[PDB]
Amino acid sequence: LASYFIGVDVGTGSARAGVFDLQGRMVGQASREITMFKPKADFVEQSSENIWQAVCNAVRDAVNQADINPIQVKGLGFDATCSLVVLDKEGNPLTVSPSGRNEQNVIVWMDHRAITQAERINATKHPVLEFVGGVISPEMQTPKLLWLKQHMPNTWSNVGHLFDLPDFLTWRATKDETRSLCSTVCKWTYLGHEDRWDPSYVGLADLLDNNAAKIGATVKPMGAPLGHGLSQRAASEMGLIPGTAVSVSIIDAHAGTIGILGASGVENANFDRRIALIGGTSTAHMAMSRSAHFISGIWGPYYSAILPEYWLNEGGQSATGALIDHIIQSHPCYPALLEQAKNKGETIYEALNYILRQMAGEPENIAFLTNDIHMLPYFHGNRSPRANPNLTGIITGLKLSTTPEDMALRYLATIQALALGTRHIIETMNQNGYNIDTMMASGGGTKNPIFVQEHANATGCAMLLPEESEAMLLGSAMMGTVAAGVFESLPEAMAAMSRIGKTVTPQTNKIKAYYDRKYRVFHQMYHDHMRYQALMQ
Repeated sequence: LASYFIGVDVGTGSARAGVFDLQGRMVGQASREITMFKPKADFVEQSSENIWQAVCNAVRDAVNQADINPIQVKGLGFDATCSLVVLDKEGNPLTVSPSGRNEQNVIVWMDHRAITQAERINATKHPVLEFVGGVISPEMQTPKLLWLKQHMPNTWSNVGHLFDLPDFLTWRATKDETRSLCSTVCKWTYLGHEDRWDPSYVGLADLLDNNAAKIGATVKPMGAPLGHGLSQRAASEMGLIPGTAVSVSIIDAHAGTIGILGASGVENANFDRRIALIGGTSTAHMAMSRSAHFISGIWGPYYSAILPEYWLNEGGQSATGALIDHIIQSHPCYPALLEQAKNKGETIYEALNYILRQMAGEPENIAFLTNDIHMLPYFHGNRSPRANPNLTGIITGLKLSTTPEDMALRYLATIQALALGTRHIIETMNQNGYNIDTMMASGGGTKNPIFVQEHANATGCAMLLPEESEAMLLGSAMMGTVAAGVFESLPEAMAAMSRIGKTVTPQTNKIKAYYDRKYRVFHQMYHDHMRYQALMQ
């Protein structure tokens, strides 16, 4: 009878579940919001218990909407943000917060409390650092563990488990404490090529104690089955069958890569020329090679972090969809425009795109609208390729005017700034072993025609959109098929369960030259920022 597979994806704001058939088509889906806590600037927290319930509720819902018998679900995969879950000796939520509330036991990925620690770690120039592009980010795990040790010794003395969020999800579902290569290698300095933690690697030697206690010391590749399927409790909690295969966990951006990067063309995907652009709240820029490439300001090279025998170079932008939405929803004209959008059966993006079109006189003139309006998009710092979490945003060409036209121009400027940041990342990869001329893109941005076309225009790269845009849900379900033994490797699941839905190419030379000039201003703004800093010193 028909088999189905479930992908679960816990993002920044919400946990999603998706039910997929063997073709990779989505037959059921659901979402559940998750609580966020912001004690003070730079602090961002969540709750593991709250996350797990959102997951279980979302899954029961997606199954019920697919209208299938739970006996039909053969596998699950779990993916999550690279956030830090903290549990005590008995395994319950243990506080990580200035609030002191144990409910707040998750340090979200975007949290920047540990900038100072990252600086300290970086000062050591220890060997494991070359695999994070030479500069460790406060957003990664070990700087946050160094932060916990120093500020909250109370919590530190009572810790039993330290889980990357996806490994937490997987543990709660199977009891297996086995950790993934993805999360450990990318965010914990585990050596994928030497298959071991580096003892020499900072003031966290105690984590190495009891061999395999707090941080885990059994590590496997994605697609390998965990424990013996869903525990009876977890199964009960999600409305599924005990023993259902569960894959080793994976980080969200990385799930999205499995979900789209392997799509055949129309002819094997060619990684030398194809980058994964995994969008959402933030964006990951994923490229893989058989050879190691060390690249300043880009994480990796990470051996076997996604695909066996591939080195992953991972860049990113910390605020992409989050920046666009901030710029949109921050504007005084937002509520009124949204109201007319609904009246016309439109999204706010469609309403803004309409304004752009009208202002431009012709669609091909839209990009020029921001000739005198520029943005440096480093609102939450820059991850790649500058690797500096202290950078901030700049907008120019501001006027007293508060109209839907102003709002639309600033929205466009935001889109182009993000596209130019993407160009910077791509150019950096092409300077370090790649020949990227194509982006496989996922995320909600890909439903916005102007987002997509200007990314193609600014970068000079074709934009390929998947048939199924929910790339992270799909990727995690694909892992499920591999743990259930329905496909023998990720590569073949990727091939059978994902395909191209749309190809959008760069437009004219005039438009390209415009972006070349915008790109000069983009780079100049960074140097101007550094000069202001110098002058103030």
